[PDB]
Amino acid sequence: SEFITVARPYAKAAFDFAVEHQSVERWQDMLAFAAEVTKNEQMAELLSGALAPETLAESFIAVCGEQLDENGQNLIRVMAENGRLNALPDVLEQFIHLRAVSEAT
Repeated sequence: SEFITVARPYAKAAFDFAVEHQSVERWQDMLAFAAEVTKNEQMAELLSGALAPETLAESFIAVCGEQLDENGQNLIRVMAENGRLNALPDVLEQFIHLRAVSEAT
């Protein structure tokens, strides 16, 4: 039950500025740590709250840690607002490929 179609643009838009802001190297952890915590059962429990997007989004920013880019924190919210916060790995996988792409072209 993946949602790469939703992560395609989420990871793409975040990767663009990540390259312009030279954060790609540091952002790499932000995506990994973001996908690492979302894979935790308890994280899914908080993510699949009673129809509460701000609960899973804000709780994620707090559980993920303040070490998040302004686009990274907003990305989690935008993912929560659209009910796609669980698609953190879809964005991570797309980012890994996007990163490998820019390194070659």
